[PDB]
Amino acid sequence: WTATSGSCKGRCFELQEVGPPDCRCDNLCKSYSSCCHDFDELCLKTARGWECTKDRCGEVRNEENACHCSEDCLSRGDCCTNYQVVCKGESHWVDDDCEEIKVPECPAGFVRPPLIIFSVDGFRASYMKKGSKVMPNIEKLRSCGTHAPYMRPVYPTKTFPNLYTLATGLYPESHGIVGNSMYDPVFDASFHLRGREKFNHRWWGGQPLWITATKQGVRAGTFFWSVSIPHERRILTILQWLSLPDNERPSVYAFYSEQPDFSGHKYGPFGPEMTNPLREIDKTVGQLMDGLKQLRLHRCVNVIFVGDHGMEDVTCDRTEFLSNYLTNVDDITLVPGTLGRIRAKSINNSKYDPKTIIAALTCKKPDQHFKPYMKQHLPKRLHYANNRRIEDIHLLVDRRWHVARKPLDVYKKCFFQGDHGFDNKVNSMQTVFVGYGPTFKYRTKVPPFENIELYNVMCDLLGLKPAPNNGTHGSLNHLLRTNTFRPTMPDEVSRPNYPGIMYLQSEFDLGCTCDDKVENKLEELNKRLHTKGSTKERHLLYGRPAVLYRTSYDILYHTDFESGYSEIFLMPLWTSYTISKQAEVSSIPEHLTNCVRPDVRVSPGFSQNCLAYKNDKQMSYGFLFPPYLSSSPEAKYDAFLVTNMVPMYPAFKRVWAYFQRVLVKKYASERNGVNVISGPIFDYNYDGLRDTEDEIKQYVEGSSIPVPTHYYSIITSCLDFTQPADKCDGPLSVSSFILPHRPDNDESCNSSEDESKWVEELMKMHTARVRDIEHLTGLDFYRKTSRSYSEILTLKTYLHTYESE
Ligand SMILES: *[C@@H]1O[C@H](CO)[C@@H](O[C@@H]2O[C@H](CO)[C@@H](O[C@@H]3O[C@H](CO[C@H]4O[C@H](CO)[C@@H](O)[C@H](O[C@H]5O[C@H](CO)[C@@H](O)[C@H](O)[C@@H]5O[C@H]5O[C@H](CO)[C@@H](O)[C@H](O)[C@@H]5O)[C@@H]4O)[C@@H](O)[C@H](O[C@H]4O[C@H](CO)[C@@H](O)[C@H](O)[C@@H]4O[C@H]4O[C@H](CO)[C@@H](O)[C@H](O)[C@@H]4O)[C@@H]3O)[C@H](O)[C@H]2NC(C)=O)[C@H](O)[C@H]1NC(C)=O
Ligand SMILES: O=C(c1cc(OCC2CCOCC2)nc(C2CC2)c1)N1CC[C@@H]2CN(C(=O)c3ccc4[nH]nnc4c3)C[C@@H]2CC1
Ligand SMILES: [Ca+2]
Ligand SMILES: [K+]
Ligand code: NA
Ligand SMILES: [Zn+2]
Repeated sequence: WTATSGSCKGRCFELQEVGPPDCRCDNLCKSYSSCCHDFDELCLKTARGWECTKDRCGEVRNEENACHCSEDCLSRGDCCTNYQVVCKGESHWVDDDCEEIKVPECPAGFVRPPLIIFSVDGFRASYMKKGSKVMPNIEKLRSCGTHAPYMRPVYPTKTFPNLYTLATGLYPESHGIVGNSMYDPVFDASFHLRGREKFNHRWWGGQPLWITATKQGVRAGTFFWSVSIPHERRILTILQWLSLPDNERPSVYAFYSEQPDFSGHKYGPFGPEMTNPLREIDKTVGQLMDGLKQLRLHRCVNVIFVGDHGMEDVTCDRTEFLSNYLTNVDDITLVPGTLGRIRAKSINNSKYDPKTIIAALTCKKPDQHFKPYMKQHLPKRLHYANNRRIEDIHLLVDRRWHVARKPLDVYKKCFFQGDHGFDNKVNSMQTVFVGYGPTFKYRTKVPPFENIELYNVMCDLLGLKPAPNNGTHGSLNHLLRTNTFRPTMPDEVSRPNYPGIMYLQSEFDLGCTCDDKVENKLEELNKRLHTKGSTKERHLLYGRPAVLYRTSYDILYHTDFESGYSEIFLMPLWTSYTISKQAEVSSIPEHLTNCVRPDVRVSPGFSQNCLAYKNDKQMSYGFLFPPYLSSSPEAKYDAFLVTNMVPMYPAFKRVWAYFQRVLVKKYASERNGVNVISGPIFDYNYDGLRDTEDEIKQYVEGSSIPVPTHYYSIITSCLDFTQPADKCDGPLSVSSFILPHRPDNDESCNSSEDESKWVEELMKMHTARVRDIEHLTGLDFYRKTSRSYSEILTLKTYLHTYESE
């Protein structure tokens, strides 16, 4: 109930919300049907429009006007934004040369530079270049401030998941807003764009910026605007709030624009009708900046111009229909469009089988424009699994396409020419970032980065301590002139053992055999020193990884590689080796094909055994350091140590063999040497975090050898490729992956062809940040470099995307 009887007089755009049934005058009241009767008349004035004209100058205050051109307007803080331009001979902000803002130039009483976050829905990254002639204010912010060529949204590249990620620093799986549409089985409730359920606080996890600010005594301007409130009024309201007394004035403000998304959907991302909305967004930016300049705030405020996602060309005829694949199509619920989520229509139907649904959707048509996944098999870089609101069965839809259940859904719902929601690596989904202000750098371009990082930076801009989040705090320090955050490296929790020769061959009863009874003081002091770590500076370029949890592990040295061997998981946590440009690929000799050798430094009790693999009809084994890249016939024997062995399905060995035999050498050739760190990952509960031993769901049959869910590699070289990887003087270059360890290659539709036609594409799909691998393994890489820690943090967040220019 709303008793709409009270009044908005002197309460227009009030900052604290008041409790029903007392009527409301805040910027959200319309959206709750809760405004006082007089809200429109008092708060939403329009008379005379939004601009002063020559003859309105020095007029007598008429309170009915939308904005004022009277003499007192300045000190009332309610001039039209162009007032000083029309009436006092001033220039537009956009026409002034830019001048470095070395320090905040703020009115007396300002305790910190304010922050204004100007967010634009559907603003595709390439609009910065392609619409540059029609957006002169935006181009001035961009070229004078700090900008990235684009910013990576989160998956799915929808409106609510991305806006709430900007607010929280959290993946949608952690913040809970996993789509624009959702079913929560615990609540038995549904979240939709249209309607009231979305207002209930139980949907919204984490801690968004406005709450972080409030709890720490920073005042927040109410972030959200009822859709009917026009843009000009939002700007004037912000400017008016900025005129409040010190004790009442907020420090952080939000403006949201529905454009260009709204038009992008109707006309496609580059439709000729898209010029106008871009012009209009720019004009609004101009009004803000002119408004700030009038208040002498234009060298005081930090302004963020940020998009939630881009926009792709998508039409009704590019729809796949599940009714073309599925016989039981009425027994499923589909969340449709640019992604697919499938569950059973009814939980009482015990004949619903996800396994058979997946198989029926897998590689069925030569040009199929979606791929089905169990959510835990999605590329780990999407971080899209650990939420009860994310259905077990997911469809990754090709860019430019839609998925629907039945054709009736598409014509009883071509209207639209643009959409978004695809894989967040897709170029058309990239969006924008521009920071302008005393705290951002001057005329600086920064590399692309992910939107999950910005919450930390907005917290830094306001002197707040961020709630725990998925950003890597410090990885965006290179955006900022000051207020940087100086993190320390995490402390190593477990130190390694350095075992020597402690066991005799005959103590091993592993069912392993090797043709190695093949016989000198020159090459014997030599093998001793290699086992003591004489070549360790060659293969361990950035120090050993730190183990950040309690465990028992050993460092093992070899001529060609170094490993940290886990006595608990019976395999390395990591294996590190360097392959120079000059290195040679060799094959495994025939006498060594099934050779597995006991490691005399590690107890039988802490070793794998060959018998488990013989018994396990599903499971085979591979090696972390590839025998193909051994430096010499004698060094090759080290690669067959039982301590370099890891469990691998035969289907995954195809993937692994090609990577190790062909790709490593190829990268060394292209990058002038590479350092490689490889290892297993165990993520049975798909939370993106290292499993403890009691979480492991699968072992090699009859043994305690745990089966990894994934294998990672981190491939580092010199950013200046004219220097070799092992003698690099400056910044580094990295690419990494987290390959799912699967008993089949159903994911790759062309897997019956030669590995040369499908493996690299699979790896590219499962590209990863080093930081993703840190979460998954409890390890911390690049501990010993000459580089600044902030720069290392930036490198650890890098994602090699494999999209063109
Ligand atoms: C991205 O960053 C985020 C933030 O840093 C990371 O997520 C954190 O990871 C922590 C480790 O998994 C996790 O810690 C757990 O928290 C439990 C209490 O948590 C509540 O309080 C916080 C603080 O206010 C709150 O934010 C949480 O909010 C979640 O839950 C509500 C729903 O109730 C949602 O609205 C909200 O969106 C959020 O959901 C997300 O997280 C949960 C898990 O917490 C998921 O299940 C959801 O899918 C969703 O993703 C909470 O309200 C605490 O009870 C846990 O402690 C257990 O485990 C420890 C091990 O140390 C042990 O000491 C205890 O015994 C205890 O076990 C008991 O509970 C078990 C489960 O019932 C049971 O089996 C046992 O036998 C015991 O009874 C634990 O410490 C933290 O909550 C989240 N935070 C957030 C915001 O998600 C995320 O990891 C990062 N991602 C990556 C890839 O890096
Ligand atoms: O006020 C907002 C808002 C702005 C915002 O800011 C967060 C800032 C954090 C700091 O960093 C900067 C951001 N956070 C949110 C939610 C997440 C908490 C909402 N909205 C008004 C319009 C409504 C109507 N919508 C639609 O009707 C709609 C719009 C576009 C669509 N595309 N496809 N479907 C669509 C449906 C979208 C819906 C949400 C957007
Ligand atoms: Ca886990
Ligand atoms: K086997
Ligand atoms: Na296949
Ligand atoms: Zn949209």
